[PDB]
Amino acid sequence: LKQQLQQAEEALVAKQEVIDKLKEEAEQHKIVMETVPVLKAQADIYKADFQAERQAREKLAEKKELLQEQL
Amino acid sequence: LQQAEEALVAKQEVIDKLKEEAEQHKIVMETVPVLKAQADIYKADFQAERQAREKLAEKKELL
Repeated sequence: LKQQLQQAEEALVAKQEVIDKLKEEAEQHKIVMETVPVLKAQADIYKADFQAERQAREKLAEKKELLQEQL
Repeated sequence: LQQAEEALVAKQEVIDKLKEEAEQHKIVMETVPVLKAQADIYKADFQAERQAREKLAEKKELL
């Protein structure tokens, strides 16, 4: 008469291993979707730093290509 | 068997919660690597210009 509280007890602890499998394996999935907002801010400032360098060479290509016209 | 058969029906819920809620968290993570390749190319495009904007500020002394 003990083939159920002996059957379920091994399955009730075999499930605590999957609510544990997915428990911590979910705090993993968190730390990642938390690098997306920052990973965008990085792309943004670099895109921005870059455009400042794009235009900071198109203003130093006018006052330089010119001096090779008057020498 | 009545506090257990109430957990192989109860803990089959939280494993379905953390089942779906996890397929969700998988879609974002898909993009993360592309989001890195963007940061990388911009960091690099910027570094290209950062340096080119310098080698071109090298010929301001001569002219």
